[PDB]
Amino acid sequence: ALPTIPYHKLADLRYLSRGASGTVSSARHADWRVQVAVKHLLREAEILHKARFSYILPILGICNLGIVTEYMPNGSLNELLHRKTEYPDVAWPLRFRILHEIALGVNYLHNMTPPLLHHDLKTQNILLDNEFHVKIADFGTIIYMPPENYASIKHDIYSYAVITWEVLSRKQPFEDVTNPLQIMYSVSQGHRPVINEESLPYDIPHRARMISLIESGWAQNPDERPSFLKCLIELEPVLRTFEEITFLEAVIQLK
Amino acid sequence: SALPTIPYHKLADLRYLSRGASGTVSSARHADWRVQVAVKHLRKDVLREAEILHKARFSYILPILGICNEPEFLGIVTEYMPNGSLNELLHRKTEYPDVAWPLRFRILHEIALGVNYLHNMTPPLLHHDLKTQNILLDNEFHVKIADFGLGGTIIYMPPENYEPGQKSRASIKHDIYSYAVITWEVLSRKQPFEDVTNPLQIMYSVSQGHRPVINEESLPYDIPHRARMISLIESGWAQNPDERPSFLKCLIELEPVLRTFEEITFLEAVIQLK
Ligand SMILES: CS(=O)(=O)c1cccc(Nc2nccc(-c3sc(N4CCOCC4)nc3-c3cccc(NS(=O)(=O)c4c(F)cccc4F)c3)n2)c1
Ligand SMILES: CS(=O)(=O)c1cccc(Nc2nccc(-c3sc(N4CCOCC4)nc3-c3cccc(NS(=O)(=O)c4c(F)cccc4F)c3)n2)c1
Repeated sequence: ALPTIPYHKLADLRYLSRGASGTVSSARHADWRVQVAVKHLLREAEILHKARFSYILPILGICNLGIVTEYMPNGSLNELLHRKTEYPDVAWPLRFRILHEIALGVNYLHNMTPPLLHHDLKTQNILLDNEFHVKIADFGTIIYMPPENYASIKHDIYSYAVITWEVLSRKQPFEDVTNPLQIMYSVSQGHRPVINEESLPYDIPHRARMISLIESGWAQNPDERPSFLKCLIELEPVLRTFEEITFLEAVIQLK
Repeated sequence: SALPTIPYHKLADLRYLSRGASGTVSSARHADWRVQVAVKHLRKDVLREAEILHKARFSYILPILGICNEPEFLGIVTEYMPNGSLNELLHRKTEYPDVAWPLRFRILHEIALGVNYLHNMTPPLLHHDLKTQNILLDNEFHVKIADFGLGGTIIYMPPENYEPGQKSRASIKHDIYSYAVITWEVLSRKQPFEDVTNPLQIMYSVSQGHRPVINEESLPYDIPHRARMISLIESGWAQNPDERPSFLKCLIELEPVLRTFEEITFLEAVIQLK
């Protein structure tokens, strides 16, 4: 049973971001005494109360039309990666925890009955909680879209491989390509964000393995791309090489 | 709004945590989800209780991840809280010599935010067994309330519940009494009614009017906002249920005390435990 929130309970309302999916605004719940987020514009809402896991954005209720969720104080992964002035240093332990937690969230979705596929994964909708843990949300840009999409369980892995490339480089994929149709043409032809020392330096922990994960993930042939299970099996040994305190020290470095 | 069914064999690396009245608690890993979980080993009565608790969608309430519906055993699968309970933080002074005031106040504010949410549900969800053993701590030491009262300690029980019935079990002012004892225990790192040898003796002292010692040895003068804290404690552990405040009035009181602490001080407090 999904609770019903009356619009008058959502005080201090302030727009966060717009979008085709709906307009998103922050607000403070008068009775709960916490910040929430509301998305203006019912059957799919219950389908998203079934999508309940540690790395999926938690839905708190329904406005009778808006969807109330938790407020992610640290915005999106896009901001963290590309606001190099606010964040000049983003340590590897945290970048690897983000990548691990994205794969966990997507894997849970794919493991539902029926398998729920996101099909719109992008750094913009990889949200960050107060401790910089990932919450997947938002079930214009094409840099994350597989070429065959210009209905497939191999869509999200393509998006994931691009996001991984971006997390590890802090570069905008197809940086020098202004026209999105020119990106779409280079991708249809099997060209991908560049892998070299300028984009992906040698100082990256487990560099070779990450490269092979990225390259297999963004493969032209959908069937040659891994499942999130194979991809999580590859990631588990990498994450084990980081001591718990290094993630905490990585976050404190951002504050 | 569906609660998934988890096949017991999908749970790898099972390891015993604690045996309690409610059942046995173990830490496992879901082979499909690739995450550690906690499984509480305890049919139609249980699936209804699980859905009642499944309604609680709040940051400071322990999330239920699924039910283990085996013909042999019946289990509840929740998120695994890696830092155990508030009790271990408070009393394992060897493992945790220093527990900074910002973390202590963050814990109390989240306990109060958790309970208030439950009391605000329709119909209200009353805990009625709040104790420091069932306030669990996540990886970043944020609170998750667990072990709802559908051989344990009496030290958080209001005197009027001692001989229970219709009024005591439907009482709103039970949870706030337990909160005042937790608050007192949090600021002191002292076992309430430590000196008293018998839990039965504790029961007499309380029913008469005695409470754990609000002095200098227990509560130092260095305690931030010592005044408003001692006020709140005393008000919440009042003999007259009517004289106890709501969790909302308790939050309103707490909020400015929390604004006093800079964000980074909570992070520093955690690095200090770890
Ligand atoms: C400027 S920003 O928008 O990046 C930003 C800055 C600072 C803070 C936040 N905080 C925040 N907190 C909670 C949610 C959100 C956002 S941001 C966003 N934007 C989306 C597009 O890119 C810009 C960010 N979409 C949401 C959002 C809000 C509610 C629901 C959903 N997605 S969903 O509809 O699929 C959904 C449910 F309805 C229910 C349960 C889970 C679930 F995923 C998203 N942002 C934000
Ligand atoms: C030694 S310890 O048990 O304190 C310990 C040490 C290290 C780690 C953990 N981790 C952990 N993680 C999650 C839950 C739990 C515990 S500890 C505990 N103990 C009982 C109290 O005494 C201490 C140990 N009870 C639980 C517990 C497990 C599942 C459910 C519940 N509560 S509930 O059944 O009321 C329930 C639901 F069924 C569904 C949703 C919410 C909900 F609360 C509790 N422990 C633990």
